[PDB]
Amino acid sequence: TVFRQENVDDYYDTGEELGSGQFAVVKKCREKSTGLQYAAKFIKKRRTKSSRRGVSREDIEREVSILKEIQHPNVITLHEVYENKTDVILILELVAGGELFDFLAEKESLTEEEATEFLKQILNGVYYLHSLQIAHFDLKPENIMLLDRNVPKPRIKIIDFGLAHKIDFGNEFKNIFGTPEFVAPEIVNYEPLGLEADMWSIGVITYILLSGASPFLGDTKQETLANVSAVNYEFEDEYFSNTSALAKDFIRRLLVKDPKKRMTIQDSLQHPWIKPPQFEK
Ligand SMILES: [Cl-]
Repeated sequence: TVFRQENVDDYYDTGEELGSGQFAVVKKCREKSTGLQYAAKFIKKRRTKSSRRGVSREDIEREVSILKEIQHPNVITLHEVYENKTDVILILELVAGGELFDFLAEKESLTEEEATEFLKQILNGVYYLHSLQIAHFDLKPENIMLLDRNVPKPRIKIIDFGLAHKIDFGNEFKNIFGTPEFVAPEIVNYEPLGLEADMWSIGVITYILLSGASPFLGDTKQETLANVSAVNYEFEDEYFSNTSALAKDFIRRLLVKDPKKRMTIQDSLQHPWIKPPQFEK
């Protein structure tokens, strides 16, 4: 599939950089014809078929076609796509309040209600995605952004569909591996993956929201991955002493090694607490 090949600078002006990754940089931008603001994500293309640098066209097209499907308050909206010899440029909805990662770092310690307010929105977004058989495969605080960080209950959107896949056969067996702290055991063990992996990541996020600590983090990536595979985590009393038993129950039912025994997104919404690359160089 071909994208718009006109120079993006003829149609947009760019400003502040919002994110910078391995082979993707995000710049705030403004469409000249409307004055509307967006986030332009520049994805580096691969220069040769056998290269390890850049993103394969197959991977770029997958991200774009998934983004084209989705429209929901808790996920970003893709506006248009440009390309040139070096990059594919995705013009995405601007989420101006920053990453949840930074909000948590700057604020520190979310009450149980504040955690549940964020979590309910994440669950609603993932319910939408999973209903569409889309696995995100990279859920973590850095991939959730706030619309406005200066309100008591910030609204959020899930971003970064670079690892997302359609799961039309119940599982996928590809080169899929996210951030060690957040990946499920089946990712660590290179086993087929499905929607269940996202539910594990939600368990990790919930643990972090409530405590400010990461459940499986070791001093090296290999130790984190080993901890994940062994389900080597516990609720530290110093961080969880005023956290309800029902919140712990929720987490416990998500941080389950066997994907078939883990709560699904629908289970998570009915749970009583809620119901109304991977290598060191
Ligand atoms: Cl993104």
